Amino acid sequence: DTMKVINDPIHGHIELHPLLVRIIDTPQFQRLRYIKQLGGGYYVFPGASHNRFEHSLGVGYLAGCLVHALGEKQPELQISERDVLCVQIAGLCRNLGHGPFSHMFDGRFIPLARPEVKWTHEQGSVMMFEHLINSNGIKPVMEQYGLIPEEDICFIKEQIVGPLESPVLWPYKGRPENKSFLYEIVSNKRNGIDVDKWDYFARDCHHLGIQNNFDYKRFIKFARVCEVDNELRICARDKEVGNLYDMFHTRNSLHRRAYQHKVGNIIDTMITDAFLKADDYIEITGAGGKKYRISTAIDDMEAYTKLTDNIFLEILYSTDPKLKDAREILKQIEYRNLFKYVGETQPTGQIKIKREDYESLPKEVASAKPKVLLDVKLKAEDFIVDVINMDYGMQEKNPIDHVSFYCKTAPNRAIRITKNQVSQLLPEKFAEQLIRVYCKKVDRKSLYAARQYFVQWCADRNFTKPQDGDVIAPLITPQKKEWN
Amino acid sequence: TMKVINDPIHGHIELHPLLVRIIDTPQFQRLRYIKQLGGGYYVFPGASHNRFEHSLGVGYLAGCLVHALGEKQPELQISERDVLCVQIAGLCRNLGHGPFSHMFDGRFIPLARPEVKWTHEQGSVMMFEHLINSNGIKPVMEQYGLIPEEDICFIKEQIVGPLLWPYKGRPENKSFLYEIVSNKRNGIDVDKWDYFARDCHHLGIQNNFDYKRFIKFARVCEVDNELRICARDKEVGNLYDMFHTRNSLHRRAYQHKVGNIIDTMITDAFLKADDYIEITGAGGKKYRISTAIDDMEAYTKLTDNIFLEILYSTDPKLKDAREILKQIEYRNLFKYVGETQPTGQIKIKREDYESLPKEVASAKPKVLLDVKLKAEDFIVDVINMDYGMQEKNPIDHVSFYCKTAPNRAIRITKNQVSQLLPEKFAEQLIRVYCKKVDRKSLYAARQYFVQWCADRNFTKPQDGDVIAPLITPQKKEWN
Amino acid sequence: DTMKVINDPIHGHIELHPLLVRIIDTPQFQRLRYIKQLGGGYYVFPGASHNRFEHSLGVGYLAGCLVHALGEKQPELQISERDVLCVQIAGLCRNLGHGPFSHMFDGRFIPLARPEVKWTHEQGSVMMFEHLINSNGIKPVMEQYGLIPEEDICFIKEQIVGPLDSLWPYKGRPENKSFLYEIVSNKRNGIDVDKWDYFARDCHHLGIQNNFDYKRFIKFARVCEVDNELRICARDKEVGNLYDMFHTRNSLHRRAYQHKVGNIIDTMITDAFLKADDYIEITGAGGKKYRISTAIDDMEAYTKLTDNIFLEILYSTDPKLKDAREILKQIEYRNLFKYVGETQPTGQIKIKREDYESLPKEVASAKPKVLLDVKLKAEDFIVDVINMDYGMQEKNPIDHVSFYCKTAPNRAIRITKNQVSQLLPEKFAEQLIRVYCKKVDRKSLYAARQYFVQWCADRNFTKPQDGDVIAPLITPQKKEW
Amino acid sequence: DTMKVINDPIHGHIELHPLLVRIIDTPQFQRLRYIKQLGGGYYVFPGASHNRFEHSLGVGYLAGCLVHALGEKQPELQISERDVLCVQIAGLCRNLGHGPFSHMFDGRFIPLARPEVKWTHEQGSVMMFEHLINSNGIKPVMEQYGLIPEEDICFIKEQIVGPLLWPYKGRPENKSFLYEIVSNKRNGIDVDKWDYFARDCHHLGIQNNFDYKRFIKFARVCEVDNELRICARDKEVGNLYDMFHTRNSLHRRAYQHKVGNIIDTMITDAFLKADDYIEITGAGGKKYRISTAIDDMEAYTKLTDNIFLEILYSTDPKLKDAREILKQIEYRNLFKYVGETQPTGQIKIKREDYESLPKEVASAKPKVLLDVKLKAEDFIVDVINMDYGMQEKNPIDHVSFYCKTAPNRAIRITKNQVSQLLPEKFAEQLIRVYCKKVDRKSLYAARQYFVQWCADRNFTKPQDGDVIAPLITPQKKEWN
Ligand SMILES: Nc1ncnc2c1ncn2[C@H]1C[C@H](O)[C@@H](COP(=O)(O)OP(=O)(O)OP(=O)(O)O)O1
Ligand SMILES: Nc1ncnc2c1ncn2[C@H]1C[C@H](O)[C@@H](COP(=O)(O)OP(=O)(O)OP(=O)(O)O)O1
Ligand SMILES: Nc1ccn([C@H]2C[C@H](O)[C@@H](COP(=O)(O)OP(=O)(O)OP(=O)(O)O)O2)c(=O)n1
Ligand SMILES: Nc1ccn([C@H]2C[C@H](O)[C@@H](COP(=O)(O)OP(=O)(O)OP(=O)(O)O)O2)c(=O)n1
Ligand SMILES: [Mg+2]
Ligand SMILES: [Mg+2]
Ligand SMILES: [Mg+2]
Ligand SMILES: [Mg+2]
Repeated sequence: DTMKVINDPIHGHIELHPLLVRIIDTPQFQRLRYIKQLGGGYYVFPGASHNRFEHSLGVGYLAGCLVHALGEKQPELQISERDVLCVQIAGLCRNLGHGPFSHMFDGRFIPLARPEVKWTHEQGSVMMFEHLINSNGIKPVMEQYGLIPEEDICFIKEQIVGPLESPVLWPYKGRPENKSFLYEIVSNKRNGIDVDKWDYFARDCHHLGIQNNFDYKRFIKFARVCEVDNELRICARDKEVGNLYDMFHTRNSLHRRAYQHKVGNIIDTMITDAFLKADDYIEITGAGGKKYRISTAIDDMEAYTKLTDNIFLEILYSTDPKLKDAREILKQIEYRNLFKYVGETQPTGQIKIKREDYESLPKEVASAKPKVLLDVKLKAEDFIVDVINMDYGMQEKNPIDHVSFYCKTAPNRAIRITKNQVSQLLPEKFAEQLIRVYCKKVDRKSLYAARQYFVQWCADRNFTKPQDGDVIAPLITPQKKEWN
Repeated sequence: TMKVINDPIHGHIELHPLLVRIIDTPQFQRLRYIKQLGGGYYVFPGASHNRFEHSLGVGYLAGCLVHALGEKQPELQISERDVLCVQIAGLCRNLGHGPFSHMFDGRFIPLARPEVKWTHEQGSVMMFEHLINSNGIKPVMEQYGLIPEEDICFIKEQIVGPLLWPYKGRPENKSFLYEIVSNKRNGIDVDKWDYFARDCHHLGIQNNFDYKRFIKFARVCEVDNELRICARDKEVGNLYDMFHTRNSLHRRAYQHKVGNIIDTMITDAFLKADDYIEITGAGGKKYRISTAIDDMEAYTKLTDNIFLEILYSTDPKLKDAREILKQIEYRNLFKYVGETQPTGQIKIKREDYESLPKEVASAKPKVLLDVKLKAEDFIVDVINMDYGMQEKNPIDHVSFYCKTAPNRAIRITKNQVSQLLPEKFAEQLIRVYCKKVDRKSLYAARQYFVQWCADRNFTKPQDGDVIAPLITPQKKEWN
Repeated sequence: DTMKVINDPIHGHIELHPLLVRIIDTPQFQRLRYIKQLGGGYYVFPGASHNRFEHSLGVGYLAGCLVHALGEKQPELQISERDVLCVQIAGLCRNLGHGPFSHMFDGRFIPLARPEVKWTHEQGSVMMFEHLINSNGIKPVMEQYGLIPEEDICFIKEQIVGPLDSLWPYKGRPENKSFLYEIVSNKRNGIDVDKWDYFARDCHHLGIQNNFDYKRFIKFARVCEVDNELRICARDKEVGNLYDMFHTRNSLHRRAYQHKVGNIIDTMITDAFLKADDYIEITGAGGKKYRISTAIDDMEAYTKLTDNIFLEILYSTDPKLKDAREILKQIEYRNLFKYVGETQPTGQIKIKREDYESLPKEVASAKPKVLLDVKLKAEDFIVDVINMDYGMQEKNPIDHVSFYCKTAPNRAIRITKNQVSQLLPEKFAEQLIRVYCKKVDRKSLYAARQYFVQWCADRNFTKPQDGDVIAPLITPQKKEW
Repeated sequence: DTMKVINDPIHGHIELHPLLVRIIDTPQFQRLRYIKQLGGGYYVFPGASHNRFEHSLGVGYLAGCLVHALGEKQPELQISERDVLCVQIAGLCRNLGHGPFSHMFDGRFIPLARPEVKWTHEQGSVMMFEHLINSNGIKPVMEQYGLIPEEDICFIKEQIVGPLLWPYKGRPENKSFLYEIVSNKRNGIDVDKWDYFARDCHHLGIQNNFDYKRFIKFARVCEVDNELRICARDKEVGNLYDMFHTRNSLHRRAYQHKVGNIIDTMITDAFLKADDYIEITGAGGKKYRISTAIDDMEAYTKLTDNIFLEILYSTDPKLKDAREILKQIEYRNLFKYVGETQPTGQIKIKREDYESLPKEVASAKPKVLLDVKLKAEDFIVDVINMDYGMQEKNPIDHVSFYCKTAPNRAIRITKNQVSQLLPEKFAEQLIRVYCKKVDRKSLYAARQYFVQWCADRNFTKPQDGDVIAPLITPQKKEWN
C-alpha cells in the first residue's frame, strides 16, 4: 500500500518502499531477527545483542542512498526507479543466507560437518531469496511496481553472488555494461568498498562500545560515475584516497579487537563442538515434512528458514540423554568454564599455513619436547589451534590499487593513485596469519604445561616469539638467539 | 581477580570477583535471552537489547552511587561489605523477569493465573535464592567478608522491600542504602538511570536525564530520624524532567500501540500453547508456562525461546498458537481502532477491564453498516500512565539540601519550582483494537468505538471527525 | 562556481549552492564568527564556545531540507529551485542582526543605552541583509541563478521579520505558497528550523542531551489546506513530540540560557559596555564615528561590532576606560555580583517592564527584623525579571498547529490539550525574579538575603527554595509558607 | 573555598579542587578563552570554535584520573594528595604558553619574525605559570593545601618542559611515573593527546577511535631499569599503534588541511605586516610588538586571537597592507593550492633550505607554452613533517608492558610480534605548493612549474599530475 518509516539508531528515520515492506514481512526475512550479527561476540561484548535483521535494513537503506545520489548528480546515467528498487532489494537480501551465530556457521561448523561441500552465506542468500520470492507471491507485487521479474531477479542475485555463469567479456545478464556501476554498490567484488561494510562499521561500533572512524556520508558526496576501460564505474575523488586506506585500517582494527577476539572465537568453537555432537539427533522439518539435520538444512530452504540461534537453547534445555554431551559443552559456557587461551604467534618470512595442514597442528604442538619439568603430559586432543587470516579483503593485494579516482579539474576523467603517491606510513603487506593455541584442560598444572609445549613449538617452527613468552616459559625462550 | 567489561553505555566497568561468580551461572546468563523491551523490538529494530546487559549496568551504577556517598561522607561508615551488597542487589533485581519482560507479568500471568499475585520483583528474590543455593555462592560470599544470613536478607529487602523500622538487613543509620537500587519512597533509583540511557541508545531516541550530575550532588542527611539520600535544591528541576522523560519513553516506546498489540498477540499464543508446552523442573517434574513460576529450576529455562519453540512446532495441538505467531511474521496484526481517555472523575477499575469489549460491541452507532461486530472481535487495552506513585507527586517525597547548610534537609513544593509543571500525575489511556482486519470490519469498528466514546463521555479521539464523521456531530461538547 | 561541501558536527556534510557561498563569503556574514551564540553562557558552560556563524549554516541547511522534503512528497505544490534558494537564504541570514554576546546586546544593553528606541535582532537582520546584498554585488549573482531580486529580496525579508487588515499581508509569495513562511521563522506557532538547529547544536556543546527529533518531524510533515491557505501540517500522532519540543526549549532556558550566573555575567558585561560607550569609537560610512549604542544606525559600523569589544575594553590602557575595564577584570578574577535568590509572583500577579527599575528600591526598603551588621541601598541590588513561556505569551502554541490523520492525509484537523494528556502544563507563561547583590562580602550577602526574603513575604511571592536556611528568622512570620 | 563542578561536553561533570579554581580564575589562565585550539582550522571546519581554555581543563581532569587510578590500584606507590594536585596543576597549565591561533604563532609567525630566537609554547607555558603564581599570590594558597612551593613549583615546571643520571629535582626516581602523565617525553603517550583526540573530534565532526578510559583501566606501575614507570597491559599494544595512527589521521584530515594551513599562512603574513605598528603594553607601561610580547609575560597575557580583529577593524593607513590580507580571507580570495608531493630520497629537506624552495620552483623550465611567467615571490612552499611523535623512531619501542601472569614484570614488545600490517617508516615529509597569483592563467602556469620541479627533484608524482600537467608527466618514465 504505502511507504513505512522505521527508526534505526544508526541511520535515523528510514523510509521503506511498500515492495520492500512486503519482502521484509515474510518468515524468510524475519528469521534474521534470531541470528546474532557477531555470533559468540555477544558473550564478550555485552552490548552486541544486535541481529542480522536490523543490519539488513541498514544495508538496504545505504544502497538506496548511494544509487539515489549518483542519479541526482548524474541524470545522464538514466538510473530508473526500477534500478533503485533492485539495488535496495539486493541490499536487504544479501544477509538472508546466514546461519546460526553468523560466521560461526559457515566459518567453522559447515566446513567440519560437510567437508566435501563448498558453502558460503552468499550462495545461501541467493537460494533463500528465491524461496522467499516463490513462497510469498512476491513476483506479482514486483510487476505491480514496474519490475520485470525475469531480468530483475537475475540482477538482484548477481549483485549478491556475482556472475551466475563462467563467461570465458561482460559476464552479467541482469544489466548491461552501461549500468556496471550498479554492481559495485551492495557487494563490491572488485575492491570490497560497498555499503554492507559501511553499515556494519557504524552498527557494530555503536553496539560494541568502540568508535567508528569511517565517514560513508562523505564518501557518497564525493562519489561519481566515470568511464574506465569501457565500463561505467563508481569513482572516488582523489583527495579521498586517505579515507579509503583508513576504511580498511578500521576494518582490520575491528577484526583485531572484536570479530577475532580470542575468547569470542573460543566460544564460537565450543558452540560449534556442541552442534557437531548434536547434529545426529536434532531434527528440523523441511519441505513435505522431511526431516533434516543442522548440517543438511542448507539443502532445503524451508528447513533452513527454521535454523536460527534457537538451536543453541533447544540443545541447552534438552533432557534427551542422546544430547547429554552437546548439552554439557553449552553448560560449560554458562559457567564460564571455557577452553583456556595459551597464546598467539605468527609465521615468519614466507611461511604460509595451508588449510590442508590445520588438522595436523594440534599434533605438532603435543609433539614438542620442551626441556622443562612437567607434572602432566598433554595429548593432541587437548589442544585447539586456530589459524586466522587477516587481510585487506583481497588476499595479498592492495584494494586501493583497484579503485578509480577523479580530480576536481576534470570530473569525468578517471585516474589511478599508487601507494607511494599517498604515504610512506602505510602498510607494506596486506595479508598475515595469526595462530592461537588453546588448551581444553583448564587446571593450573595443565595450563602451565600447555604453555611450555606452545612456546617450544613456536621455537621449533621459527614462529614469532609470543608477547608474554619470557614470562610464561622462561626456561624455553633463552634457547632461541633470534628472540634474544 | 577483577574483570573489565566494555559496555556501550557505561564504558569499561570493573567487576569484583564475587560479582563475576554470580554472573557466571545459568540463572543469571538466562537474562541474555529475555528482551528488555519485549515486543518493542518488533517496532524499534534497534531494540535488540536483553535484560542481561541492563542488569550489569544497574549493578555498576549502584556501586558508583554508594562509592560516591562514602567518599564524600566517610562518617557514614560505608563498608566494602555494604558496597558489594548494594551491587549484588543491583545485578539481581532483574532476575525475576519472564519471556518478553513486561509482557509476561503485565499480560500473561494475570490472564493465566488470575488468583495469584506475581511480580517480577518477587520472582527476582526467589531466583536469587535459587542462584545462591544452586551454585555454592554462600562460601564465596564469606570469603569476601559478607555475612550470608544478614546480607542475603539485606539484598532481598533491597529488591522487594520489607519481608517502626521494618528492615532487618541493615539498621536505621544505613537507611540510605535502601534508596539506591529500588527506591520505594519516590522511585528515584539507579535502575531507571540505566534504562533511560540504554533504551535511548538502542531505540534511537535521545535521553535528557543526567545521572552523573545527580551523583555529584547527592548527600546523606538526617530526615525524621533516618539517614536519607538528599539532592541539592537547585537539582529539583532536573528531577521533574526525569519523570517527564520516563513518561515520554512510555508514550513513544514502551506503550507503543503496535508494540503493545504484538505483546497481546504473543500472550494469546502463549495462552493457547500453555496446555501443551512442557518445561522440566526439579526432579524431572513437568511444568507449564503458567506454572514455571512455582519452580525456579523450570523458571530458569523459561525465556523468549518459548516463542520460537511454538513457531517451529509441528504438533497439531499447537496449531492455533502457531497460527497467531505466524500472523506476526506476515504482519497481519490486530488492527488499532483508536485511543481515548476518561474525562473528569472517571477512573476505570481492573475489575471492569474484561467488560469493556462487551460495552464497545453494545454501542449503537446511527450509521449504515455492512458487518455487525461482537465483543470477542474487540480488544480494549487500559494503560495507566503516572509518575510512579499513582496520583502522587514523587518530588513531594524527595529531600533536598542547600549550599549554605549541607546537613539540613528541606522540602520543596511544586509552586516553589514552576507553574509550567503538570497539575495531575496520573492518567488512563484506552486503546481499542479489532481482531477483524478487513476494510469493512475496520470501518464498523471505528463507528462502534467513537459511539462508545460519546456514550461514556470520553475524550474525542484525535481522528474522530475523519474516521466517524456521522457520529461526532451528535456530541456538542466535541463540536 | 560549483557547490561546496562543508563538514558540520551536527549535520554532517552539507552541500552549499554557489549563490549561498557568495553570500557567506562577505564581511557581513563572516562577522558572525566573532559572536558567541550563548553570550555569557560560555563563562559557565566551557563547551559553549560556538558562534552564530555555524548556527546560521545549520539553519540554512535545515530550511533546505524541509522545503526539499515537501517538494519530493508533494510535487503538486510546484516548489521551484528559486523557492528553495530563497528559503535557504532566509535561513542563513536570520542571525545577521545579532550583536556582541547575542541576546545580551538586544536583551540588556540596547534597552538601557537607548531606552527610546525599539530594536530587535530581527530588524537588524533585515538591515544587515540589505547592506550585505548592496555592498557585495549579490543582486546580479541572484539573477544569474534565476532569482528575481525585487520579489525575492522582499520574500527573504518577510521570512525573517514578517509582513513589512488584509487576508494576505505578504508580497514576496502568494497564498498558495503560504507554507514557505512557516519554515525559517514561524510567526504562527514558533515551530521552525531555527529551533531545531539550536536544540541540537547547543546540546552538543553544552553537554546536555537534546530530546527533540527534527528528522522525524520532517518525515511526517505535509502541506494541507487550512482556512484557504496551504500550511505545513504534522501527523496527529506527533502531537506529543511537539509538546516535548516546547518542554525541551523551556528546559534549556532553565538550565542554560537563563543560568543565574550566565545572566549575571551578561549583566556585568553590559555594565562595562555602558561605562565604555562614551569612549569607544567605531568608524562607519564615510569615516563617521559611532558608539557601541549607535552602531545599530549604520550597518557599516555594525559590521565591525562584535565580541571583540570585550577585549578591546579589557586590554585598554586609556584611563577613560578604567571603570569599564575594572568590571571586566572582576569577571576574570571571578569576583562576580552575588546571587541572593529566586522567587515568583503568585498565581496571576504580573510584573511589568515599566516597574523593573523600581524593584531594587523595593528590596532595599524592606524591613526584615533581624540583626544586621550592614545596611544596603537600592544601588547595591540587581533585580532580574525573566519571562518564561512556550513562545506565545500565555497561549498554547499547539492550539495553533494543524494536523492530519493517516486515513485522510489531505484533511487538516485541530487537536486540543485534553485530547492529548492530563500530564501537560496548565499554564504556558511565568515570571522568575532573581535578586543579586553588588556587595560580595559575607556580611553584605547575609543582609541581602534577609531583605530579599522579607520583600518576598511583603509582596506575597513564593517562598524561596532555601528560604528557611538563608533567613530562618524571617520565614516563620508567613503562615502561607 | 570548596570544590566546584563544571560541565564539560567531553568529560561530563568534573570536580575541581579549590586550589585549581584559584589558578583558573586569573587573567593568565582566562586568556586561553581567546585562543582557538586549532587556529585557522575554524575557517575550514566550522564546528572547531573551541579554545585552549576548555582543552586545558580537560587535560587537568584526565591527569588527575590517571594518577588517582594508579594510587587506587597500587597504594604501595604512596601517591599523596599533594602529588595528585601537582599533576593536575601541570595538566591545567601546560597550554598557558600558546599564542594567537595556537600553532600558527610558534609554528609560523615567531620563526619568521624572530629567526634568531628559539621559542616553543612549552617554554612559554613555564614562564606564564611563574607569572601567574607570582602575580596572584598563589604560593600562600598552595601552602594552605599542603603543597611545598619550592619543590612543587619545580615539579610542575619539569612536568611541562622536562628537566630544567636522574635529571629531575621535583620528585625522586621512585616517583618517576608521575613524569609520564602530562607530557610524556619518553614516548608521547600522555593525557594531553587523550583530551584533544576526544575534543577535536567532537567539534570537527570526525569520530575518535582511541579509548583512553580503557588504557587507564589497564595501566600499572612497574620497575624498569631502576625506575618506577607506567606500563601497559601486553594486549593493549594494538590500541597504542592505533592511537598514533589516529593522531596521524587527524593531522592529515584537519590539522594540516591544505586550506587551513594557507589561512594560517595568510594570517601570519598579516601579523608580520602589522608587527611594526601594533603596540602591546607590558610591565611598567613599556610597549611591545606582537613579535616581542614573548619577552614580557604581562604583555603576553594580552596577546590573543583579538589581534586578528584589531587589525581587521583598523582604520590606520599604516595597517592597510595587513588589513587587506585579512579582508582577502573574509572574501575567500585565498592563495591557491597548486599541489602536493613527497621526497623519494631518504634525506629530509632541511629547515635551512625551506626559504630556497620557492626559488627552485620558479627556476623550473617546463617545456610548455605559457601566457605568464612567475617569480619566486609568487610561490609558497610549505614543508610538513609527519611522524609518530619521535622523528624516525617507533614510539611503541619505548613503551613497557606487563602480562596477566606476572603483573609486576615489565617487558618489551617489538613490531614483528604485533603485526606485519604496521608501517615500515614512522616519519615522512609532505611538500605543498601554493600560488599567490589566483587568476586562471597564473594557476595554469604554476601547475606546470610545480610538476616540472617534482620531476627535476625526483619527488613523487602528484595525484592529479596527468590532468593538471599532461605535457610534463610523460617525460618521467618512473611515473609511467
Ligand atoms: N581493543 C579493544 N577495544 C575496546 N574493547 C575491547 C578491546 N578488546 C576487548 N574489548 C572488550 C571486550 C570485553 O567486554 C572487555 C574485556 O576484553 P579483554 O580486555 O580482551 O578481556 P579478556 O578476558 O579477553 O583478557 P584477559 O583475560 O587476557 O585479561 O573489553
Ligand atoms: N541543570 C543542568 N544540567 C547540566 N549542566 C548544568 C545544569 N545546570 C548547570 N550546569 C552546568 C553549568 C556548569 O558547567 C556546571 C555547574 O553549574 P551549577 O550546578 O549551576 O553551579 P553554580 O556554581 O551555578 O551553582 P552553586 O554555586 O549554587 O552550586 O554545570
Ligand atoms: N515517538 C516515536 C514513535 C515511533 N518511533 C519509531 C518507532 C518505529 O520504528 C517508527 C515508526 O513508528 P510509528 O508509530 O511512527 O508508525 P506506526 O505504523 O505505529 O503508526 P501509523 O501506522 O499510524 O503511521 O518510528 C520513534 O522514533 N519515536
Ligand atoms: N579529510 C577531511 C577533509 C575535509 N573534511 C571537511 C572539512 C571541510 O569543512 C569540508 C570540505 O573539505 P574539503 O577539503 O573536501 O574541501 P576543499 O575545498 O578543501 O577541497 P576541494 O576544494 O579541493 O574540493 O569537509 C573532513 O571532514 N575530512
Ligand atoms: Mg503503521
Ligand atoms: Mg580474561
Ligand atoms: Mg574548495
Ligand atoms: Mg557556584
